[PDB]
Amino acid sequence: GVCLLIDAGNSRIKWALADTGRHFVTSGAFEHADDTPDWSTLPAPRGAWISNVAGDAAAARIDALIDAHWPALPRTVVRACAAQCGVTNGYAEPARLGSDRWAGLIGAHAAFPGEHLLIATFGTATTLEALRADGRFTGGLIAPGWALMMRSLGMHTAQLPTVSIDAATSLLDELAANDAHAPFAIDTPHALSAGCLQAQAGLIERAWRDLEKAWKAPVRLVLSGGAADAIVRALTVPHTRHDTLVLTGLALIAHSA
Amino acid sequence: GVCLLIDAGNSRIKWALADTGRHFVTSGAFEHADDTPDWSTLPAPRGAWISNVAGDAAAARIDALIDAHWPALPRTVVRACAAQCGVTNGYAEPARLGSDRWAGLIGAHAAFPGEHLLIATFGTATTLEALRADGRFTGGLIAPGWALMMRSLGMATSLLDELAANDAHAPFAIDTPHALSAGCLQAQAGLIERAWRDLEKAWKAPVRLVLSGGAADAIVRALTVPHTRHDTLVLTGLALIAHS
Ligand SMILES: [Cl-]
Repeated sequence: GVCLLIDAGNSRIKWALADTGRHFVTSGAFEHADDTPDWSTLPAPRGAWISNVAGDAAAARIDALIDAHWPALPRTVVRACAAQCGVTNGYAEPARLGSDRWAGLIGAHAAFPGEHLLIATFGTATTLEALRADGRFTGGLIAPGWALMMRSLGMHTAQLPTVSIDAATSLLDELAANDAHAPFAIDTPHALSAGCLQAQAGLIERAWRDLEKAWKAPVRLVLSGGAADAIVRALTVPHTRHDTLVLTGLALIAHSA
Repeated sequence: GVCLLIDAGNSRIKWALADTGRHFVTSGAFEHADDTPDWSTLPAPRGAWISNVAGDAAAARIDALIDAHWPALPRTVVRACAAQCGVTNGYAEPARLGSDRWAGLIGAHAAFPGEHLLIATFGTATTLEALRADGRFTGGLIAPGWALMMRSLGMATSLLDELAANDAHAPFAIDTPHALSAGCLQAQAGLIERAWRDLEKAWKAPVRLVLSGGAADAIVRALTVPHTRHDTLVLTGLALIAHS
């Protein structure tokens, strides 16, 4: 019955064991450089389905973990394609879309049936994808995430005061503690943090409003990936968080005909 | 009568000779090295007023050019302060505000009397400054500019030109390079629009969006907020300081 689902990204592997397209028996997560998951306890899976955007070392690690537990287990390295699980890929070259993004589109299509979606994923980059209710993925936008913008300004811009990666964390925590209002600032470090917050929220809000106007129907803004607490609090438009779009999509792929 | 005004920024040095109020007899620019302005022709100035955010080598170059033409000319290095020329500095530490930003706020206040302003400058960073109708500079927002955002994502001139030709309210892209370019552009436009609406809400009154210097056609085109361009706020501000 059960399928092992692996969602490997920059530093973290998230995983689930699924007995259907939508149901997880259990799940967890671990850092790929250091950790080993507790899989000694799991029922043996029929196969594994893997989304890996973390590179070849992570691929070798995933294989090592799989084969240490279930030698020679069948596995499928998931990739974007032209059409799958109700989604049609609008990319000019479908296979150039990231596997995590493809699995996530499939999960969203299933999780929110009958709905036009704008999917915002918060990672190193902030990614926005437009998904029609009929399953057409019509395209994307990518912008730097808040920390990446803050690195540009605080560490890579000579003419601005130094704001370290760790100092940016402080400013982000303070934004959240202030419910992410981000007023015009009266000191330069706060001008950086508030301007970067305003860019993130402004991006998402603009894209959502324009998509409703373009498609002439309601659009659900779906938040995926990192918590992005300050960004989420700043938004003035309605939104729905879903934390397992990629794993859900992998379950669907695994249990498809 | 006439005052020499110097606006030394990161990219080059701009200058003007101003006689009456904000009017310029002439103006020009020069690179930080090797260029010499043709100041042999100018009428002798009473003094020079200098905004320099470019550092000490630029300061030395400026002094060298001044003293080569008008030895020992009186000069004043402009710095942000608590209040000057109708503007009040809302920075917690007024002197931490850049002198260029200060002069520009003063020039803006004079150019648009009685108006609330959002002043946007498109440089390596995108800088937004809020200036209330009573002259209070109430703060700033800074984000990376388009090119810097692109660089951070691993990336461009062709892409930027291509964006001007496209519908900025139907921006979703079908390949990764265009998704990056459009995403960065949407972030710039979204930033400006959100900040503007926030000021109109905070102040319960109309706000003029002023573009200080140039902006990519694509960014300007993407905006749904009307704007006014003004290319000489700093030098205009320096003229007002000089005469005060
Ligand atoms: Cl685990």
